[PDB]
Amino acid sequence: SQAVMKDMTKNFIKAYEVCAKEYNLPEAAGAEVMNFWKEGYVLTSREAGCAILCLSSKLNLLDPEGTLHRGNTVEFAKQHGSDDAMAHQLVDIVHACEKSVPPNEDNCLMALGISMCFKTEIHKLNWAPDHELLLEEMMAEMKQ
Repeated sequence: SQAVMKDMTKNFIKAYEVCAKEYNLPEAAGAEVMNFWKEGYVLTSREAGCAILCLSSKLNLLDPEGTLHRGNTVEFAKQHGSDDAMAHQLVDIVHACEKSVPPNEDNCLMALGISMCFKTEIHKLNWAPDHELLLEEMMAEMKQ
């Protein structure tokens, strides 16, 4: 199971509208979160980070320490047909992602940084379903 990684992102934004109302984010935040699906052009904004941050606290599918809980990761993924081993490895690359994303003072900014690099890590392992997307991220690095 690989396509499940994308469906799991859609499942996480299923409560997006509820969360936008909670954190009182502008409508622009919705567009900024979806702008990350654009290819090579990926913006960063505090509002996009706060949307991700609020969803994780809305459901608390994390350890109370604010670290990704392994059980919640495999369970939330299995709702869309994951393999547990694949979903468990996603928690391991979140630790690797800390090298690429040092902490940020604002929790929204840290949330967004880790969220982008979470894809970059699975892309560099070549394990992601979108081979042309991971290939482009590595080619764009060579283009500059």
